[PDB]
Amino acid sequence: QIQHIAIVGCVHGKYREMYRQLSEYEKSTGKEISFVICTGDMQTLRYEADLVYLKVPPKYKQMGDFHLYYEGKEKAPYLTLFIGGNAESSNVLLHLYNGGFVCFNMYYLGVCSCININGLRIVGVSGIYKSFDEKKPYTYPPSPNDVVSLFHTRNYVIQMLSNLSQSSQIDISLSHDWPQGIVMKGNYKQLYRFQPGFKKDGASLGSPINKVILNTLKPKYWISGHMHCEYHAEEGPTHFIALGKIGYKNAISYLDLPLKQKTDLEYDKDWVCNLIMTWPAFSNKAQFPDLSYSISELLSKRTKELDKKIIELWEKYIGLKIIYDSDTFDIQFTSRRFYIEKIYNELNI
RNA sequence: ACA
Ligand SMILES: [Fe+2]
Ligand SMILES: [O-]
Ligand SMILES: [Zn+2]
Repeated sequence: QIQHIAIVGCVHGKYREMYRQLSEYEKSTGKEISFVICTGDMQTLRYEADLVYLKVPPKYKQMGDFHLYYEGKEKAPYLTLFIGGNAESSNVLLHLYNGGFVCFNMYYLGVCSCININGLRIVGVSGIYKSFDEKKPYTYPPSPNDVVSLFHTRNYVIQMLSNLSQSSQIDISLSHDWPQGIVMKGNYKQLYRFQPGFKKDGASLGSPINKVILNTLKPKYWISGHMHCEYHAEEGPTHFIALGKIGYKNAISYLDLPLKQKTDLEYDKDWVCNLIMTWPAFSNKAQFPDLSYSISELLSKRTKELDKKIIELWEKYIGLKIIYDSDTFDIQFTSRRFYIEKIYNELNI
């Protein structure tokens, strides 16, 4: 029994073209797509006003296709899980920093998170690395003065994700830019013949944040995009795969993984516990996280009986199943934070 | 389409 998982590189607002090429895969091969994974640059602009938050050169200031799906004029045929890249409607993703559906069958994993589906544990890391913004907190509500910084990966995601491989392994991990140094772990001489600009960066190419997470979690697969080219490498037990952008080949590949059981999209229990136990660092809605707290220290308070109480309370107020919510993203920001605060306060710690 |  096999599940077929589609992995997609940069979309850049060409959703109808992506789904057309996914639909033709099913009709030409006869295989069924379980769900779709996207590595970022989604450009989930609801309407014209969201163009302010799209940090791209002037020639790429385009609405794209997402608004057709947001308005219900188009319907995504497959469940699509994605992270954020550097070309995003960054205000939308900040409202959904704890993850959420931007529209039917399109689920944003948030700034970072782990999810469950078909017996798999999938980790996502949004954004691209810039050293001068890795210590910067998020300010809320989103402001046009932060269009240049909202998509930069923060350092604190390392401490948020480092313990996720204690109970069981991670099957798939998602990042937009490559883990730093991974370029040297494949056929880099061939990559340089096709992308001569990558050679000057050497082993420093990519994100050091994603390098640390890869070495810590060591998932079965690490999938990245951003660089608009095909690449594959092996970092110990981890299969690295990079994908191009929609409109060109090597933008979509397919993982054929064993299917232990078919299961709906669910929150990862270990991630849910991390989310609740770090609430004090995120309790100030106007600026988070407050790194006067130590994320590691907050997470060191996890116990077996506390984790059991959190899942019981999470299932009560939110539920283990990740279900579609059509409230406006500012309402979902407040709603999800309301129940994280409520669960934490009922733990009495 | 890093900036
Ligand atoms: Fe990108
Ligand atoms: O990209
Ligand atoms: Zn791209």
